[PDB]
Amino acid sequence: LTEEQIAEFKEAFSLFDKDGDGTITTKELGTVMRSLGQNPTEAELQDMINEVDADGNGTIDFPEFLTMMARKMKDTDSEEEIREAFRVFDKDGNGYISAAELRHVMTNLGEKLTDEEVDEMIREADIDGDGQVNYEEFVQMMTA
Ligand SMILES: Clc1ccc(C(c2ccc(Cl)cc2)[n+]2ccn(C[C@H](OCc3ccc(Cl)cc3Cl)c3ccc(Cl)cc3Cl)c2)cc1
Ligand SMILES: Clc1ccc(C(c2ccc(Cl)cc2)[n+]2ccn(C[C@H](OCc3ccc(Cl)cc3Cl)c3ccc(Cl)cc3Cl)c2)cc1
Ligand SMILES: [Ca+2]
Ligand SMILES: [Ca+2]
Ligand SMILES: [Ca+2]
Ligand SMILES: [Ca+2]
Repeated sequence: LTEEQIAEFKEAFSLFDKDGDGTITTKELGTVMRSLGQNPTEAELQDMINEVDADGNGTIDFPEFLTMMARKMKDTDSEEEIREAFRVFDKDGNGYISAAELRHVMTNLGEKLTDEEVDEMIREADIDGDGQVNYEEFVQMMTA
């Protein structure tokens, strides 16, 4: 386990934890999912959270979030949701996520990232070196 993998999980947690209180609620999960073209019901949001909510408190904290990711890395069923996430980042549908597309999507998600931070994200996910993130590279970024 490296500092960087922790920092990537932390970056992902803060994207869902909109108010920074340390827990992800159904409302925060719901607003992030709608920003990615989804429309989950109140019942689906509660069921999604209950699957990963180890205690009964109804919200996801940082350890639960990490356990959620470790289970999903062992269970290779969630390809569909990664494909659906790819569709939102790849705005023009050409098979590549450009830095401009990532910048636009992160700004939509209420994220104040510098242009260098956006570039860093593209470069870290980029495997072939073309300066863009194709589907295969997006999968590897999501699943490690
Ligand atoms: Cl060991 C390990 C470490 C990290 C990951 C993933 C990840 C993906 C989704 C979730 Cl819910 C949690 C973690 N990961 C890689 C990078 N980022 C930060 C990343 O941001 C970097 C990024 C790079 C390239 C591209 Cl094209 C998009 C993004 Cl968002 C990001 C990805 C997905 C979401 Cl929903 C939120 C975030 Cl902040 C997280 C997986 C395994
Ligand atoms: Cl943007 C996004 C975020 C997560 C996923 C997948 C996933 C699956 C395997 C691996 Cl190794 C990495 C990621 N995943 C992980 C967890 N959930 C369940 C649920 O996913 C909801 C979801 C579905 C589709 C899309 Cl496009 C986005 C989301 Cl957030 C969820 C996500 C985040 C939190 Cl904080 C809590 C939950 Cl319960 C899905 C796909 C797209
Ligand atoms: Ca919160
Ligand atoms: Ca909890
Ligand atoms: Ca594109
Ligand atoms: Ca590439």
